[PDB]
Amino acid sequence: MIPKTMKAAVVQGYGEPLKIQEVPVREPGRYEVLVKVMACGVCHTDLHAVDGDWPAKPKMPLIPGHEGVGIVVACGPDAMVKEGDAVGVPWLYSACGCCDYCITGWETLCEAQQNGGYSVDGGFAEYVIADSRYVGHLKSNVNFLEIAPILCAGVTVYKGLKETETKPGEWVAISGIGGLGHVAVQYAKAMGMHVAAIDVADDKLELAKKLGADLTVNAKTTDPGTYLHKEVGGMHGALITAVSPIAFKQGIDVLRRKGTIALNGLPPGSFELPIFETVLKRITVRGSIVGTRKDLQEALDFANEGLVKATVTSAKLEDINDVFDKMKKGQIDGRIVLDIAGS
Amino acid sequence: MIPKTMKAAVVQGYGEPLKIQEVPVREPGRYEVLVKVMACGVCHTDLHAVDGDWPAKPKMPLIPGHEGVGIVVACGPDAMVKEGDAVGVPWLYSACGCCDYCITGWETLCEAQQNGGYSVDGGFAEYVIADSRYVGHLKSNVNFLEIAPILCAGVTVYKGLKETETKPGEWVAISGIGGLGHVAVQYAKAMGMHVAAIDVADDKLELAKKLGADLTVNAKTTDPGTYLHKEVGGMHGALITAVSPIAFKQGIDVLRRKGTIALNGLPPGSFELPIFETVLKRITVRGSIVGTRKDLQEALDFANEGLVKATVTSAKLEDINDVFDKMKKGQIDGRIVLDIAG
Amino acid sequence: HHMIPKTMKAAVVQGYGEPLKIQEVPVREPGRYEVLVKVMACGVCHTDLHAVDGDWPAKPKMPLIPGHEGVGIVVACGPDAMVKEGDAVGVPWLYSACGCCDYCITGWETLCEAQQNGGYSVDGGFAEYVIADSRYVGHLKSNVNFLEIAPILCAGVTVYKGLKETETKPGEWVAISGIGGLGHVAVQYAKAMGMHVAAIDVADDKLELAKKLGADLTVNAKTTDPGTYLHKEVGGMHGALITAVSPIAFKQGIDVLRRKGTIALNGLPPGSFELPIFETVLKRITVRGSIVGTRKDLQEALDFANEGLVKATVTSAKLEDINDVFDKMKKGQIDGRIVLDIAG
Amino acid sequence: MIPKTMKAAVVQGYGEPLKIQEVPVREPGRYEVLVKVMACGVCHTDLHAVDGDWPAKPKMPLIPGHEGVGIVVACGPDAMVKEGDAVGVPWLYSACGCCDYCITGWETLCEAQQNGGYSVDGGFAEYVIADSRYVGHLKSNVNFLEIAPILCAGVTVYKGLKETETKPGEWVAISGIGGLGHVAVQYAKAMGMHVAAIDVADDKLELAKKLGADLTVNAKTTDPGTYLHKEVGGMHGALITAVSPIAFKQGIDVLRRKGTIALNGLPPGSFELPIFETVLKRITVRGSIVGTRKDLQEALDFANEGLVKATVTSAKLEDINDVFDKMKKGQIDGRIVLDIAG
Ligand SMILES: NC(=O)c1ccc[n+]([C@@H]2O[C@H](COP(=O)([O-])OP(=O)(O)OC[C@H]3O[C@@H](n4cnc5c(N)ncnc54)[C@H](O)[C@@H]3O)[C@@H](O)[C@H]2O)c1
Ligand SMILES: NC(=O)c1ccc[n+]([C@@H]2O[C@H](COP(=O)([O-])OP(=O)(O)OC[C@H]3O[C@@H](n4cnc5c(N)ncnc54)[C@H](O)[C@@H]3O)[C@@H](O)[C@H]2O)c1
Ligand SMILES: NC(=O)c1ccc[n+]([C@@H]2O[C@H](COP(=O)([O-])OP(=O)(O)OC[C@H]3O[C@@H](n4cnc5c(N)ncnc54)[C@H](O)[C@@H]3O)[C@@H](O)[C@H]2O)c1
Ligand SMILES: NC(=O)c1ccc[n+]([C@@H]2O[C@H](COP(=O)([O-])OP(=O)(O)OC[C@H]3O[C@@H](n4cnc5c(N)ncnc54)[C@H](O)[C@@H]3O)[C@@H](O)[C@H]2O)c1
Ligand SMILES: [Cl-]
Ligand SMILES: [Cl-]
Ligand SMILES: [Cl-]
Ligand SMILES: [Cl-]
Ligand SMILES: [Zn+2]
Ligand SMILES: [Zn+2]
Ligand SMILES: [Zn+2]
Ligand SMILES: [Zn+2]
Ligand SMILES: [Zn+2]
Ligand SMILES: [Zn+2]
Ligand SMILES: [Zn+2]
Ligand SMILES: [Zn+2]
Repeated sequence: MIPKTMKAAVVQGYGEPLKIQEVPVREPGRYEVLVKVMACGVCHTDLHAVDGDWPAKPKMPLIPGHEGVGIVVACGPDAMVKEGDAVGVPWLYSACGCCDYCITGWETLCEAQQNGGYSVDGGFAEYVIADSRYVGHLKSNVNFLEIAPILCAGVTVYKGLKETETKPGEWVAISGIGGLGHVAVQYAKAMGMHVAAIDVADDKLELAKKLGADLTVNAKTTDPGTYLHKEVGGMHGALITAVSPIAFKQGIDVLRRKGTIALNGLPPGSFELPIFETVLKRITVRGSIVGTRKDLQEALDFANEGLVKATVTSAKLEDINDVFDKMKKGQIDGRIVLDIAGS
Repeated sequence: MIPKTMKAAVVQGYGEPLKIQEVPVREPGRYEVLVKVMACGVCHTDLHAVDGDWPAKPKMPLIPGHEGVGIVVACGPDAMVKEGDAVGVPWLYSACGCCDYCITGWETLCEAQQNGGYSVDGGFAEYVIADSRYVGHLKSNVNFLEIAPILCAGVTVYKGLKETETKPGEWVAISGIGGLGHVAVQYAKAMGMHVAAIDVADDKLELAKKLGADLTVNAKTTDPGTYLHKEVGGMHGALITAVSPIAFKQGIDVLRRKGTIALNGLPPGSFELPIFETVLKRITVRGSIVGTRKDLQEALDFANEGLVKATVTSAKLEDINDVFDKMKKGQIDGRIVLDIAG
Repeated sequence: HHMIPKTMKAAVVQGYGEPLKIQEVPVREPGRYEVLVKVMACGVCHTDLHAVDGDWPAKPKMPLIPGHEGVGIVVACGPDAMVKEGDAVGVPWLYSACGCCDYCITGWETLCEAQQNGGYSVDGGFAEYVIADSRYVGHLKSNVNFLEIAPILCAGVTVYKGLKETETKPGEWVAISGIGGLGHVAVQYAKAMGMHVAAIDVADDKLELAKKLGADLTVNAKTTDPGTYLHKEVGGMHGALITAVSPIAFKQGIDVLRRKGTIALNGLPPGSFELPIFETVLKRITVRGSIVGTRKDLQEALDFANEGLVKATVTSAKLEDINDVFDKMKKGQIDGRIVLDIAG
Repeated sequence: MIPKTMKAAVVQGYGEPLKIQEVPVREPGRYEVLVKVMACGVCHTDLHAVDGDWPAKPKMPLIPGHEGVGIVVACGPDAMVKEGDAVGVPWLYSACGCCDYCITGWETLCEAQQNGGYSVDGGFAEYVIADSRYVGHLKSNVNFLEIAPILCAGVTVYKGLKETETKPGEWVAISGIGGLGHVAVQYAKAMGMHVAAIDVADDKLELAKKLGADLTVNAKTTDPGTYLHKEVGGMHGALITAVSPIAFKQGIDVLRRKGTIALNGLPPGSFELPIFETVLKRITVRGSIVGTRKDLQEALDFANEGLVKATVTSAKLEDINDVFDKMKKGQIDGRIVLDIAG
């Protein structure tokens, strides 16, 4: 039984507080399913979307959220998942399937893609319309609150770690132990890497140590590049999940020669890439954008096997503005997940 | 018959004019050979050295030159080339052979390497001591003046094009059609790529068209990214050989999604890497530093087969200051090569 | 619009090894995602002969209209078709794929276990009309030469992907073994990819074709041992592509490689060949099967042809002559490719 | 301090029993060191050598052994390790350092290589001459008996696993849980792989399970391809360490589409490669031969961190003939290591 209207956190304009509104519940069309949202992780991208930080703007008005997980309650024609299935609705909400990028295994680069909680309404709501062809597939007995961050934080850093090409037994630095970074530490350990964690607050490094990091460095107390070269001779790879350009520049510093640094974090603007050093050391800098459907299933398998556990605190849908305030202040221990079915 | 003394172009202090001096000729030690220099290409790296543009500084005083080619006239013990061999003395003058990087095929990254015309004296002289294990091997009937740029300009851009991973049938942009860039156009065509050439003067683009470029862009008159995306939907790869940071940023602009841009040019400082675009488009930015001994042989084979031919103008060793002046003001058509033999 | 007849002529095999017969076959209306293509030409692939003879362990449907180098014009569209009436298209081996499995999502739709194969599991281009999945057809330029372009739809895309699968770089040596339908365009793709090319076959006329199409070395394996000759001449191959229909060519393909060489396999004779273990291990030999190409491989392969870098050697035949065509194919008497001129 | 003569296990003719002989101890020449052997692992390659199974024959007479580990007791000129260093002397005893293969990271393919205990005398002796540039470097407090198999069994399967390109979270099959296979199980788990183990005797699969295998298959009782496809849909990769051609054929059977099977085992003869299946499934078959000096250091690091521990039983040098007879009958639990210092 599906209600006619639902509660959803809606933003009207950039930088405005979100407001809980009553929205009509839509019927799914072709390929679509209607998902009853059990939980939805809060990604920093939702904050970038609310604030309009990016040159590519979201739609307005907007229901954010692309870590939404729940149960399929209605299917349109040609749906690829059935009622009762547990699914997640991620950033890569849909792709065309017939372009250069989709056909070659790079559907994350499809120029016709739609983005959940950005170009179409997302999981900050009691129900969400999803394209059944691109949802994450969850086990029926999944813990919705704990699995939610895998739909973006998890798949993103997992794909990012593959993009660094760091091998088992090599060193990777994770810079920014937030929502993305704290699961990045765990994926990297499950991939056989030694892990150095970089942040700017000691409690973030305490989280990394709990989750398996072999080294921790507070960039405000210690220059990361000098410290990691001194300790172990520099990193084979690095993954930048931080929201500050200076972390990107320091990420270059921590690499040994032929290192590869993958970029997830999306602050506005640029960082200075030192040319001489990048050339003489054969540094590779590579942007990495969420993950394909195959990346997503692989990332979920790591969580299903207990190798990756997101650190989660539940919040109510109505408190989303307080969640964004804590996020702006760096006060979140891992991820906040909205418990939408719980209250 | 080897002289005790020789003429050499020597720099004494940064930014100072070079002077032709009489310097001693050394006898080669273990693994070393003494090479009689027939020609030596003038690389912009030589200018960065004499000006001290880089944070890692050269020795001072310094004989520059790492595009030197000539004939072996004396061998130290355990030399790996013989008297009469035609050889080249490149930037990767020597490497340790036993580190992580040398063992895995990346001897260009050896942290114990020595660099010709930078950390050791180079080819701006009548004779040069070389490590016989790292010289380029030339055919006995080589044209020394024409082959000289392959020893750095050639091997560098050839390896750089490999580092872009651009495939046959894909588009590469070459930025800066100078010493490196004008042979990069030719390697790229020989590797099956379509080639877009970018520079800031029309005569550089005329050279590129002459050498096979399919598109040309004067970045001063036309935004490279806008034009190449409009014309062909953007580049699969780019190779930056230019000496200005903005060329690196415009190099990012011209790429399509999943493009890879390889960096050769070595201007001082940094360029602004746009984070959002690099992430959402899966852009790969990769530094590329000369080439291994295997890269160098491959680069020479392309030249020997007539697929790549450097555009060369000779100058006398005493004219090196005039050469650098033309280089600073961008008036060299391809490469200058010092005709040290005659 | 186009006046589509209720029946058409098609070359049909009723049982394995039997001669094909021109039959009056009903013309089908396209369903969802489907289009009806009026066939202008269809290349004859040796796979069509393996299909008619039932050579393979995975059997075709029977009865069967062969042909997966069919090219023509769309004359009818089903619902949700992805090409429109009047478009020039080709109907390849990879007739359709699921689009949502592990292989489809990761760039390997040629490995889709739910794929259908043109002229094998579904009726193909040996007919005046063919039903196609509009999502997987090759896209041709409106002014294409249908007879000349047809082999790119399988011979061309296959060897192009195969050459990529060898990982042979510009300036390196590749050997092409079997200068037939696939091999004679493989020579040209390899040259356009900057490779030096050695051609191997067992009849001098095939090596004459390879030389005329750009091969740098030729060897008749009956005249000269290929491995010894190519190691003597240039020190062995960095890569090899086996397009031959005889297992001994696969064994000799191993011989021609230098250390760290990669040999990609296209040819599909029944049975196996002997892989020498000691040699393969000590030399780090890589043997890699290669199966047609993705939609992206196909567009790339067609781009080489459109630019004049690859030109199939083609002789026209009538649909009614298909049995003589197969006879010539069995005796090794085809100079490159035979293409059925169906429109004329 | 160093004797003029030593005991060594020597084979005089193919298939003959080895005899313990008194042989002179040699002085190390240039680049060479003399190693006092603490232990030496027994590799099936040693048995292939003694029996002359391979078309490339060893030197005769021969001291086998290329898992020898010990202490440097004397250095020739230009030695790269010092007296007192703990080292191992592997299959890749020396390489040229200047060919196509050495320069590109593939020194295991060097056509000028010498092979320890095959083309030069090896570790089945109280002392062994080694090339100081190619020895494995061991920690001073190493357990010599337990580390010895890493010098060939360990580095070989570690490199072989890299050659399969199996990723963390994917399935690899290890075929043959012997000297190589039982450490292959451990490297694969440390590389994040799920592991299926295949052999022809239940005790070999018990060893695999104790060392971390997730699935085991007795190929004599159960078809591996049928079982592994039914259980998990086939393997992303396979590593063949077995000594019988049928294991190679069955290794093909267990792969899913786009699987890669790497070959370590070196039985004489060939195996039947099914052409249709290899093509339609895009199967990659890849030979893999020991590992480079970098591979070797990486493999030792896994052992030093406790992620890989060889299953070892000590034997005396005089027992080598019964060790080979146990090897022929498949009765070795992992590796036998000659305890030479004891
Ligand atoms: N590329 C992708 O596919 C993708 C996907 C999801 C999120 N993101 C982006 O990743 C970024 C992080 O997202 P999140 O949800 O993890 O955010 P978050 O707010 O949970 O955590 C950010 C972390 O960065 C740390 N940090 C700040 N300055 C730092 C510095 N100088 N050095 C090191 N660490 C520093 C903070 O202490 C904090 O731990 C955002 O920009 C988001 O938009 C990208
Ligand atoms: N990485 C390596 O291995 C390596 C090897 C050799 C040289 N280099 C470096 O490469 C650079 C080029 O060397 P060269 O000898 O070819 O120099 P060069 O002086 O011959 O040519 C430089 C070229 O850049 C062009 N250029 C300048 N501003 C430009 C802009 N905004 N956009 C595009 N093109 C622009 C100039 O017109 C000129 O054609 C130097 O920094 C040199 O040190 C690096
Ligand atoms: N893997 C794929 O994707 C794919 C695609 C298309 C075709 N094929 C297969 O490729 C094979 C060839 O097809 P085709 O259409 O080119 O056939 P074809 O009959 O036109 O040519 C076969 C060629 O092999 C030569 N040959 C025969 N014995 C030889 C030997 N011992 N050594 C070297 N060459 C020898 C013949 O002389 C002839 O030139 C067939 O088995 C076909 O089914 C595979
Ligand atoms: N390629 C290399 O670099 C390299 C290095 C070292 C050794 N090797 C070779 O690897 C092989 C094995 O060496 P080892 O020391 O481990 O030998 P081993 O005798 O210790 O082990 C061989 C194992 O194979 C098993 N086996 C036999 N028949 C089998 C079958 N049908 N299926 C599966 N398993 C089967 C046996 O039960 C035994 O467990 C030898 O041929 C040796 O020469 C190669
Ligand atoms: Cl799940
Ligand atoms: Cl030359
Ligand atoms: Cl076309
Ligand atoms: Cl050790
Ligand atoms: Zn997100
Ligand atoms: Zn798309
Ligand atoms: Zn080195
Ligand atoms: Zn230079
Ligand atoms: Zn599929
Ligand atoms: Zn075909
Ligand atoms: Zn061994
Ligand atoms: Zn060598």
